[PDB]
Amino acid sequence: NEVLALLSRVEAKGKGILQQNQIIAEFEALPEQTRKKLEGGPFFDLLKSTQEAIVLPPWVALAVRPRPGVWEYLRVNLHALVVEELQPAEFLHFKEELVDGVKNGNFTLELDFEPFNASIPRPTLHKYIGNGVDFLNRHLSAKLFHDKESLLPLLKFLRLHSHQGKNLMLSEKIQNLNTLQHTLRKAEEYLAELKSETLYEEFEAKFEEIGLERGWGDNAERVLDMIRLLLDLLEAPDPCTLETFLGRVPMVFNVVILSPHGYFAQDNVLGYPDTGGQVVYILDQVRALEIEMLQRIKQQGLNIKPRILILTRLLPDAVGTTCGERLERVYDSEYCDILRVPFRTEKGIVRKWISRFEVWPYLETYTEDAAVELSKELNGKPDLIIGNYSDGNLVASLLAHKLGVTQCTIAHALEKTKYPDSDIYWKKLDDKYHFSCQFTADIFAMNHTDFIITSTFQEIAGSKETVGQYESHTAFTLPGLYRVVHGIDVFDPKFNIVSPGADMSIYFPYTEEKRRLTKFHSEIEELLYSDVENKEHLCVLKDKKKPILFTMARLDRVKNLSGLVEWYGKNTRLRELANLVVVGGDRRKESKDNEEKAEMKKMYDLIEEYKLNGQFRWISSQMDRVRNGELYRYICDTKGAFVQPALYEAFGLTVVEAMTCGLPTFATCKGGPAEIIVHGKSGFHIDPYHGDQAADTLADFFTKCKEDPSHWDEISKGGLQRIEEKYTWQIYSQRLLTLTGVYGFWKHVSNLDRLEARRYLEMFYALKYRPLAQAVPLAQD
Amino acid sequence: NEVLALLSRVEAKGKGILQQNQIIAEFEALPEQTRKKLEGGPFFDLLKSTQEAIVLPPWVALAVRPRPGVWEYLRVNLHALVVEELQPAEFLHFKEELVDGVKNGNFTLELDFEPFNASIPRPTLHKYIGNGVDFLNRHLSAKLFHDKESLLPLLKFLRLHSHQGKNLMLSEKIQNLNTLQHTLRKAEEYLAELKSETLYEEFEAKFEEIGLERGWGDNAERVLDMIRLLLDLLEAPDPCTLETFLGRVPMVFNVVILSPHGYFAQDNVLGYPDTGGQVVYILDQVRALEIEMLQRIKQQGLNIKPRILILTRLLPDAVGTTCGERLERVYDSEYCDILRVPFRTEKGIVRKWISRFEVWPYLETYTEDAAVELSKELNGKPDLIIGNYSDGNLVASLLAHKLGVTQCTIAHALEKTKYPDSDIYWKKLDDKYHFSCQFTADIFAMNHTDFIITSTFQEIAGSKETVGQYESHTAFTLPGLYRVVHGIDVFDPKFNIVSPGADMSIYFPYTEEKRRLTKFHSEIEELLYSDVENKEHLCVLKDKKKPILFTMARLDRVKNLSGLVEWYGKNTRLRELANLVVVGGDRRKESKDNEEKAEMKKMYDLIEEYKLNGQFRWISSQMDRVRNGELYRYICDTKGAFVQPALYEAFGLTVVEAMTCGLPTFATCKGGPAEIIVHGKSGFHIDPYHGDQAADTLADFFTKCKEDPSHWDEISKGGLQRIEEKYTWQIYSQRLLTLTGVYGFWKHVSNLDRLEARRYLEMFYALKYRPLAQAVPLAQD
Amino acid sequence: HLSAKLFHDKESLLPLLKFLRLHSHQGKNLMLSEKIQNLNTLQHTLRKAEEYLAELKSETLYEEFEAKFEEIGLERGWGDNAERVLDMIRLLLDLLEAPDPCTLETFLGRVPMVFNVVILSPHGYFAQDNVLGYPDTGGQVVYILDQVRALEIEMLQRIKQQG
Ligand SMILES: O=c1ccn([C@@H]2O[C@H](COP(=O)(O)OP(=O)(O)O)[C@@H](O)[C@H]2O)c(=O)[nH]1
Ligand SMILES: O=c1ccn([C@@H]2O[C@H](COP(=O)(O)OP(=O)(O)O)[C@@H](O)[C@H]2O)c(=O)[nH]1
Ligand SMILES: O=c1ccn([C@@H]2O[C@H](COP(=O)(O)OP(=O)(O)O)[C@@H](O)[C@H]2O)c(=O)[nH]1
Ligand SMILES: OC[C@H]1OC=C(O)[C@@H](O)[C@@H]1O
Ligand SMILES: OC[C@H]1OC=C(O)[C@@H](O)[C@@H]1O
Ligand SMILES: [K+]
Ligand SMILES: [K+]
Ligand SMILES: [K+]
Repeated sequence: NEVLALLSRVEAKGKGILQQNQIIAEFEALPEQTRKKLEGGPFFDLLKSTQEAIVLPPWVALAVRPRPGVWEYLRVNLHALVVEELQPAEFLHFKEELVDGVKNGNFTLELDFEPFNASIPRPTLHKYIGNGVDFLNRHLSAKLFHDKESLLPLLKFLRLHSHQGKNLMLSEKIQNLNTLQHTLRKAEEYLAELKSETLYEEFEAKFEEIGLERGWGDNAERVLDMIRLLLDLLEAPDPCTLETFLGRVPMVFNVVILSPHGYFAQDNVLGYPDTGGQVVYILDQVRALEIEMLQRIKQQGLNIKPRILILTRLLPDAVGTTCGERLERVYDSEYCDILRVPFRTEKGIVRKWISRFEVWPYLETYTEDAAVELSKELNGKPDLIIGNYSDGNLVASLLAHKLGVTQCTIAHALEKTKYPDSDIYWKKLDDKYHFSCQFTADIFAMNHTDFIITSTFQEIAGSKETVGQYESHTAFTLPGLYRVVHGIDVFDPKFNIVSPGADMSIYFPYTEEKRRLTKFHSEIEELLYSDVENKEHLCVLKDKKKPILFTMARLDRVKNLSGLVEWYGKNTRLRELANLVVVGGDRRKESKDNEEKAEMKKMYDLIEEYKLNGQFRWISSQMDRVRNGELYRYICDTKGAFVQPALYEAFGLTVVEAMTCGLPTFATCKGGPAEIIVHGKSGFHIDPYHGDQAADTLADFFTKCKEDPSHWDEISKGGLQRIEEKYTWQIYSQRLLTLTGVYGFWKHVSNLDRLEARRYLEMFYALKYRPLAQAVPLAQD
Repeated sequence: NEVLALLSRVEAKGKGILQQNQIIAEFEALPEQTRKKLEGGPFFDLLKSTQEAIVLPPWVALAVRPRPGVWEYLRVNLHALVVEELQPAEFLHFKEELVDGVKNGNFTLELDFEPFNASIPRPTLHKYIGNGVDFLNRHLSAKLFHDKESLLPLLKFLRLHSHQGKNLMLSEKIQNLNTLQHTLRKAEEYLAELKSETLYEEFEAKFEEIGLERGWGDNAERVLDMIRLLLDLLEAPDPCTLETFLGRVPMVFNVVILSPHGYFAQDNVLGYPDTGGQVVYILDQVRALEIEMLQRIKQQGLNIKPRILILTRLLPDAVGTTCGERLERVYDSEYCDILRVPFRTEKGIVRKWISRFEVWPYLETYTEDAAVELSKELNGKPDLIIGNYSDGNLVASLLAHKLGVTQCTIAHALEKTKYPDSDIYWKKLDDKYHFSCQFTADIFAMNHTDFIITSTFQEIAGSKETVGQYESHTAFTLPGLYRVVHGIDVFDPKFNIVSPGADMSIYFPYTEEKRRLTKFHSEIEELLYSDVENKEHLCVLKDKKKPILFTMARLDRVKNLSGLVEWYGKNTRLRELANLVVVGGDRRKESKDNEEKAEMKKMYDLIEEYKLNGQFRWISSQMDRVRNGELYRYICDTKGAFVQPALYEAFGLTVVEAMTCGLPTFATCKGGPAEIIVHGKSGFHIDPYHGDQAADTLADFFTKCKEDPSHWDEISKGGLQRIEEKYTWQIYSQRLLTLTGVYGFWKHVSNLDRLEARRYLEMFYALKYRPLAQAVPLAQD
Repeated sequence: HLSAKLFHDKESLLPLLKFLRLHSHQGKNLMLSEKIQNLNTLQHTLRKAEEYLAELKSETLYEEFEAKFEEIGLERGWGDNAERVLDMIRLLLDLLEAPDPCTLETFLGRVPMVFNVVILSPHGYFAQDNVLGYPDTGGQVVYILDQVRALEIEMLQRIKQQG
């Protein structure tokens, strides 16, 4: 039936040459179509699952996403009955024509990682997405089952394994699978007799003779399960055994964590440009991690002192902060230190703060210096290196290569999703955002790392209707630069979802009075309710008795706080039900940041346009997490809500913070918060793209709550439970240390195939990144 | 020898910080040493296998070459007993350090092709160097043996195989090994009944029913052997069967040869800058190749008209030549044409000749234009593409990539060997030679091609004492640009030695009188013996009865004609015995080539310095091979000899020409002629680095010949038999076409592993070659 | 099939090494000595041997180089003279590198192996005269008599040629 499909198509052309999201997609076409739709049926789905249509005049190219991870591309005539199948490169061809006027030059670069990944097969099942360590365990387990050449790497691994001059596991005496099999069995028999609680020092003497070094356990009971696991791996390997053994072998002692950009510190930084949850995340991470490391070290019978170093930039001139000092102890830990190294050039060190978009030229030299410094602090090399965001992941990759260390990366966000069509439009965006440098770093670190941690499933594969953050890096193009035909694969065994949490000492339910910090209420009240207008707070709240609609964030475009302010301003119904309180930007000082500056001006104007004085209180960055905990609980007291109107949010720690304090939450459905909140149960989703519907949705909530206050309680409890179930730090660290064990081993087994990819990546860095980065204009002191 | 060994190192530090070459790095050290040698002990063996030694402060680094293609690097302490093994990358550090003062940036490019080549096992045997098709034959032979997933590709090959819309071998009626097996047997039974001479047309009707298309053979007999061959590969594959069948399948019809630089023509060219044996080789090659292709096509029962196209630059302003016409029939062929295409920029075409060292920025646009043109000429696409030298290989690679055609490359020379230390010292050489472009292209094509042809073993692996031309490319560095850790491997199965020849109608023994061309004797005598001095010839021969010491060649630095002149000028013994005649340079015109100009100035000076008038005749470029043949023969008449005093010579076609006419030849021991000539038997070696001995050797030969004239005749016969045995064109074409058969099929089997290497090279071209080439300044018309 | 199984499989070559390693007759060792425990050493030894031999005149008798070979792990049975010892060592190198059916057959054919042969023909009246035509006594007896004569000649020929 061609009279119909041509209906939609002729409507497609009516739009003119440009990109169209499924946002528009059928919006303009199928629903916006005349009642003649009468479709359902075939070709409705094909269009329903269409992620984007690139429309140029004769043709429209369609990218179709049947399942997460599965993609087919199609060209169909604007006027015709014809439908042809595009190869990914060919569809990327369409995009390039839409922008440059021409497809990229014949011999212009195609990035393809697919042929480099043929080492392990790949899962086709939705269940292994973000689950890759499970798949890997099952592959290793099989590859290991009665293969002498397969088991050897394990023996060599345990044989060479050591820390700070001291030998661990097997000694040099065990040279072959037989001797090992024999020693284990002999050792098993000896211990099987002894009392469970016998300390390793008793049988230490005996073990050393037969070739066993320390780290099997603190006492005989533990050592026995350990030695039995290994006998089991040499006999009949299965995944649970494998994972347990590898996760248990003490490995991680010295950890190195990379976060170069922003002002990274424990006080008076939160909410400055570039300074946000990534800092909050890491500080929570190290503490949870140190606790777990000590625990492990002890259990395996070791006295080793751990060290965790967070490498960031030293900022000499940032005053009111500790950013200018080389070494800083992380609060509430023995072994975690922030290590700070300066950016520098041939001219000497660079003093001023630099935006995260501008740091690229300094990253390589930073890697060199960082290597020297961490090497002065550590005893022995790093056992694990974790990259964070783009610059951190970049540096993390170089260091891991340099030092021969298991690497992990964490994106914390991927700009390509936050700035829609920033890939295809990169050129016009480059003087400002330098996304050519950044998308290069990302693609690079993504493939270079050993394993990857994400905060949610959606960060990888998205949902049924919409594409994930990484998934969107599978096929893209930067016209005039290069074309990524397969840049990453959602099914990659290196992806692991491990969810973060909020420090439970800082954020707890507002209902526990014993724990409420009331010593903060005077300050909070001045902050919320005072009549003073200054750099700390703008306008004033007329009625202190209303519920408060609250948000807190860095102030930039994507965070879209000026959007919220507008939605709020237009809607009389909502302004009547609730006061709007927004924490963002720091007005105490001169903003050096582009987006922030821009956003500040919009805020001012909105205040005048919608005459917001008396309903609205605009607060400066709140840098003390302890008082913030209380602030959230205070919002609860007023029976209000948290709202997060980001155009895109990669994860959203404040969403978790609010829910954890019992504050009912309305969060953007674009990005992580879609997975975090279960609509109508643990909170509500709103669409930043329809803000008036958002404001009405909030007005609705507050109206119901007024009629039936128990409505409020439902959501509050809903959120509280959701957090308890999904996001908390206890499991995280154990999960991470286990992945490091398994991926660490897999490194040596898979070492020979990754050799080509290693060289390919080295060249990409050298001949693509470096030149791009050197083109970025230097900061001038 | 804690005493003795320390002692050599002693002298070593003497020469200071510098390059240590075997001659220097031994001849000085050990022979300028004392009787303290007593060196028939072990340390001398590793000592004399040292190819070069990097002299620095207290360390000296040694590259050691026990056997051809086997290298180990190490560092010894200048004053110390300690010697520590070095990785290839580390050895190359030293060189980088000795020049720039620092190593290359830690993260700057390191090329390693090793991991990309693992597809096949590699021969460790000297015997397989240059023999790789024999090796690939045994790999495929084995991979093929009772493996179904293995045999399918061969069936897909034969089924898909067609030319110009005409099906060949198997039709679509054969979908699987079972039916193929069944059909062949059926065909066999039928054919064995018929008379041997039965033409394919008779049984064609039947063959088409059972799925057999044309190309098995012209008669019953031949069709029978081919069918039996294939049945064999389905049953018991062996290397000989495999090779023979693959060589027999009609494949090569359209052939494209790439030779952009020089003035490429059939007359009024040879001896111009850049115009040389490459032009000669190619013209002979195509003729030989056409005769074989026609042969094959006939034998396999086909009427196809073949085409061979030689692609070169169109030069509109080169007068006296055919170089400005687009299409030129090659003398003595029906199907071979020269196809010229212009260089151009956005500004339009570029008219003026450009030195082979400067062509780089034009090649990519050249490739595009050339694809358009050769597409107009060919009916169907190229079945084979052959690259020639650096530019030709660069373009051939782009083409084969673009058109999906089997690719061969032929180096014809590798400048890195011709210009010692031009890699390490490349930077100061670059404004003139652009070796950064060239070496990049060479490494690029070298790894990109399917198979490589060389003219001699030495060209690949050299000798026991000296390093091969390609081999010298295994590990090197260009400080400040990049470093090649493994760039090529002498044991690579793609290397094939296929030796060229001299056209036998042009060059033949001086003793066959019926054939001598006497009508040229008037001209020749004027050339050598006349008293006129002009741009055609300089100075004069006083005594017409002396033997002549003859050389002919392009005039450039490496050809070292000026060296010969000096050796001759100094040596009174030789001047007395013989007249020196040198053909090189075209003085008829004003030289546009740097080295030529430089070299002319020296020649003039040498004439006056050594007062060469009356013993010396300097002749301008002799451009007609027909008379040239007679020229050689005329030298023989005088009982003279040929001398090739090159500092390095990649092959030496003139050596073959000379030997083929019965002219006793003295050729440089550096490069190819070392293999061509067997000293004392088929000719003599001379060392351009000791020139005075060169002149004495010549002197000795002439002296002995004066005493015993049969000495001359002895060497003459040596040369002739030598040529007869090794270098002739008859075997060449068959060899080439069999290689295409075998490497063509290998393409389809090995396709998946070379996919990784394909991306690596693609990225290397894009990100390394293009930027370099775009930096070479353009010619200005 | 052997040519294939043999191509670049270490595990698959070991059998060949062991074969030539144990091979001996009447207490005298043949081919490889006990000195060679692995393929790398054999590779190296065969290499060294080839090099040494290539220099000596074709007609040089084994005893000359017997001393050296003994040193490096090479026992007798390679050939009578240098020329033949050379060809045989090359064949073996070839099998270690790129095994093919012709080379395998040729090398295994040439290894001195068969010395004592035992032939079974129990029934009939088996003899050289006054037998043929008797019950059960016929072409089989004729066959075996011709057979052994021919065999003996070839065996002597082979034994001599292998040194
Ligand atoms: O003015 C501010 C702005 C942000 N934050 C904290 O910074 C983190 C922001 O993390 P999130 O993931 O929500 O946003 P991000 O900045 O990382 O994109 C949360 O802990 C906030 O409570 C804060 O304490 N004061
Ligand atoms: O003035 C000259 C110089 C060279 N030749 C021919 O050019 C070829 C030179 O090839 P060769 O391999 O000897 O040196 P190349 O120029 O390739 O380095 C030979 O056929 C020579 O006879 C010639 O005919 N006239
Ligand atoms: O009276 C006889 C009968 C048989 N023969 C020989 O016995 C052999 C018979 O062998 P054959 O293969 O013909 O048949 P077989 O007896 O072995 O079944 C031949 O060499 C005959 O010459 C013979 O010499 N005299
Ligand atoms: O850590 C979570 C946040 O961090 C940093 C970002 O840019 C946000 O989009 C994320 O949600
Ligand atoms: O290959 C033919 C000639 O071409 C180019 C050269 O430099 C010579 O050495 C060769 O012999
Ligand atoms: K150990
Ligand atoms: K076919
Ligand atoms: K033996």
